[PDB]
Amino acid sequence: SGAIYVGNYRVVNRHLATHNDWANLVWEDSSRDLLVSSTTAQGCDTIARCDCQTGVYYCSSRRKHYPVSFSKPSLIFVEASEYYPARYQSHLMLAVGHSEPGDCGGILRCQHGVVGIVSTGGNGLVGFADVRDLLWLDE
Ligand SMILES: COc1ccccc1CC(=O)N1CCC[C@H](C(N)=O)CC1
Ligand SMILES: [Zn+2]
Repeated sequence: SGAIYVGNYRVVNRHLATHNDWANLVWEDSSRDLLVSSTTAQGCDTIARCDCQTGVYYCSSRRKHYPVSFSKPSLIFVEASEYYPARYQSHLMLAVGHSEPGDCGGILRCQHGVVGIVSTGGNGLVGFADVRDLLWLDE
């Protein structure tokens, strides 16, 4: 689990969004595993606007942060799960690192701010949904 709180927005994995997220929906994209909802309180986070390919993510299944080198956001095949049919997930970045299903929502950051959130993984890989292209989160 986990979320990004920026301005009056909450960014979560679409497959983990709550009834309240859907009732206050701003935008969602099943191909990216992202959902953004509106909030009343001002958020705690800043979004990176950069091309970094190194950063640090939080891994809840180890209670630790790990440094990672990750690929540029791209269209990557993701196998069927309880949450989605087999499909290409867009704006996804892969890295070598530990992840388990409950790790979704962990934040990846670089020196500029929040880069994205854990969305996929397995077999020593971890995949992050990028949010750096969502310029409207900043206003
Ligand atoms: C952290 O992810 C993993 C880690 C280890 C093993 C498996 C996973 C992947 C995983 O749990 N899912 C469920 C959530 C949907 C996701 C997606 N974004 O399409 C792909 C499949
Ligand atoms: Zn950066």
